[PDB]
Amino acid sequence: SDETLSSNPLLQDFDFPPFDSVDASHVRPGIRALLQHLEAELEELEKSVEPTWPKLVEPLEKIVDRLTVVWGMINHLKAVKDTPELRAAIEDVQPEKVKFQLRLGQSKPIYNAFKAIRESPDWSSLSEARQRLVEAQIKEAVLIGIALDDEKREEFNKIEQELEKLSHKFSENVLDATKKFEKLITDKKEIEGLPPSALGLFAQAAVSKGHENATAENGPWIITLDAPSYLPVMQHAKNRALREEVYRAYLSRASSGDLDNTAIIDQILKLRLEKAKLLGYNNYAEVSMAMKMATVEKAAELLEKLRSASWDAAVQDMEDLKSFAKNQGAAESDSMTHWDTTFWSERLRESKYDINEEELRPYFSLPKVMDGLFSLAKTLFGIDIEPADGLAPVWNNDVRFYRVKDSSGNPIAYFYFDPYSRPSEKRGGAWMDEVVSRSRVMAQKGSSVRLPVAHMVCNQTPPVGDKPSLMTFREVETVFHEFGHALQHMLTKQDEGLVAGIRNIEWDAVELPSQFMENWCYHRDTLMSIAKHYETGETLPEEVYKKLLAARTFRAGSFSLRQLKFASVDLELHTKYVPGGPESIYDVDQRVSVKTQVIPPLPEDRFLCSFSHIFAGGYAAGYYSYKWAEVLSADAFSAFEDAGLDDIKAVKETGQRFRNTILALGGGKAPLKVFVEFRGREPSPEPLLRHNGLL
Ligand SMILES: [Cl-]
Ligand code: NA
Ligand SMILES: [Zn+2]
Repeated sequence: SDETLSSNPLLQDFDFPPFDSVDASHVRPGIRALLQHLEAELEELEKSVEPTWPKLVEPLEKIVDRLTVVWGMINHLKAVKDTPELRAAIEDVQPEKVKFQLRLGQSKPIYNAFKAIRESPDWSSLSEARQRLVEAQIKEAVLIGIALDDEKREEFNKIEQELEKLSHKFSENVLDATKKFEKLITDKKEIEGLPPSALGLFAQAAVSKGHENATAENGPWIITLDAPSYLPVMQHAKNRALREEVYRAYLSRASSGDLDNTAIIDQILKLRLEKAKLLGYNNYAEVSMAMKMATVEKAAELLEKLRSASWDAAVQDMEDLKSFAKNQGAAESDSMTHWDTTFWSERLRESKYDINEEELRPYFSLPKVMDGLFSLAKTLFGIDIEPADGLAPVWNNDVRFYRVKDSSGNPIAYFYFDPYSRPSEKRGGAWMDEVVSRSRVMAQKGSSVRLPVAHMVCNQTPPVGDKPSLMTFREVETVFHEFGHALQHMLTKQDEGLVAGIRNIEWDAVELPSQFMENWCYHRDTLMSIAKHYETGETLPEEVYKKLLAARTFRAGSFSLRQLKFASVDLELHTKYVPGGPESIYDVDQRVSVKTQVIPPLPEDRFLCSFSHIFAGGYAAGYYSYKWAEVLSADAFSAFEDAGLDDIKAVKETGQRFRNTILALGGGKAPLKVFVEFRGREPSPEPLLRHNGLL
């Protein structure tokens, strides 16, 4: 009670979202008031509409922007600060929000004005960015069913409504399943082989479930399914029965009982196919491809090319594991299973390259990783990044906030970073999200542009007691990856808000700058700038750097095949699979797996039930987007190799070109063209193969 509706934080004008003052109780009133105001604005827009920027595109952006920013902030809070009250609130307003998105998207007065712009006799004189914007709006309106008669339209809107609901449900079941599993270890024997770091984590966990005397050394241990817990078990637990139990629990998350995602998946695929037919396509993959660089055929070709290049290496990887385990006298070497792979891969990796993950950890502290990352961004792209904590409200005390400046000391962008695993309330994985776009229209009166703001979110090993977060090499690459996305959002030079940043970039190109950044983790100057012992300040020894380098291509065939399995199963489920029939999604999984993994999945494998990328994310008939863009990213990196990675002048010159093409142009130019503008030619898959030793 107590406060006026008009004082609701979601309804105020703000520079940075009020992330510290918004909670579940604000959502129904704020969102319902907002939608009433936006309906009225849309009516005014339709009434005055003309095929010009001031009468069409500017008032449209003002409507889309407000919805995107406010809904975006609520969805962000659901992903990092989930509560039952926030879920119920979002579920109660989500249909009204979707209804409004459909109303807006299906506006005939807006659509007809965009067609009149496209049909103008001097179209060729309109700027490329504005051409891209108009073409995108026309194509998007058709994809949201504007061409359908009123009865088919009704059916389309009902499908859209149900898909939004199922996707939210899918992600809640995954969070809930990951949260639910807790394994209390009391007998020190069962945990044999877990390193100190993991021990320190499962004991810190132990405390907050009761058992308050618990220590790393001795006191009891709770094992969970979030990655920083699950992975060390699979890499290190000498107890094979514990590996098998943790594996089977991980593999069956959200696949039975109240959290089952199976029927949700079945319903999602059914509806996706109905939608495709309403729009005149054969299957949903064709719908997905309408907005992508690829076609189903071209995507399939690339996957099959990479698969062919990876297969013999993957077979040899399996034989190498068997040989190694057998030479250790391990009884399971005669019948290696999925719960042995990670474990023996890590033993092999240790023996073959003489590197121990646990001993590397002191050299990879988050504060030093961030310092080195920012120093690299300065070198490549000319920007200065500094902490600005206090400037923007945040949702948790671990959240960092930074200001990005150009060479003259002028702010050009900001970002938040929420770095640590928090499985009680925070979605798994790692991602980047937009907060606000760079926009001329949304600028304050008297200033030329609203500066862009991004989110970076990771789920890395938390700090243990008082020390900083100590990371694995994989966690470092993940930070670089998400930073790559943030840079494309933040460094954009488009002021046309609807094509700025990452907007309107064909989805199979959005993984270009993120994967590109990961290459620099192996660049000597970059790695050495980061790798300072957290207590001691001593730089990582040269010979250790050399072993890290040698280990880069370890099991590249198997890692490649794993990604190709994910991409192929996605494509297959959205092309040939017909839901409702005798064949289950798990049968599809088995069939596709015959050519994309060296041994079959267990019959009890339910990895699909956690595959949020394609059931609660932007990658439906799109998971291949990672590999498609990795070809581009690898080849982009080879431009630096060509120029000379040992020549700081050449590195800065090439970096500036990258900054002024891939990072600057947003979706205001076709991605193949932006790439050619940077590279000097069309892309080749040779760099990607060479980098991973798969030529
Ligand atoms: Cl309509
Ligand atoms: Na396409
Ligand atoms: Zn990414």
